[PDB]
Amino acid sequence: MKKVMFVCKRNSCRSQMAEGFAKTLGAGKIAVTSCGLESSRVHPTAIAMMEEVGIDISGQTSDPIENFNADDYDVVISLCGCGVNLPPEWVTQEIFEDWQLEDPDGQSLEVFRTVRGQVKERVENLIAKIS
Repeated sequence: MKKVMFVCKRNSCRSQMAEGFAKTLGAGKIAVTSCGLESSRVHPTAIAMMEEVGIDISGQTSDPIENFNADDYDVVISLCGCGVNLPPEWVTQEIFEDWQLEDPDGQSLEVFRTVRGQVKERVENLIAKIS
């Protein structure tokens, strides 16, 4: 068992789906948390798009990187869409990755599904390495 932590720009989307897939598919293999370098609120279409696959993220909302502990998360992931490099301990992990996906907020549910499938596949490929 190792820990994974997701960063997004305002923690509204991507990162929250990454916790959604990892908490389901990595259940008992890993432990997971979602955050961002800024905070807003969870995007309500994100929950609807995880409910298409029977996964619940409604108990999550946005939380800031500044309250969290990068030193304990064995892995840290960035999902910001460029403009972000995490200069502190947020890149001194056992593994760090950056998943530069599309931005579904104000797009269409096919664009949310297009992002969701990529967030899922990066998580399934990661948890099998760090279990």
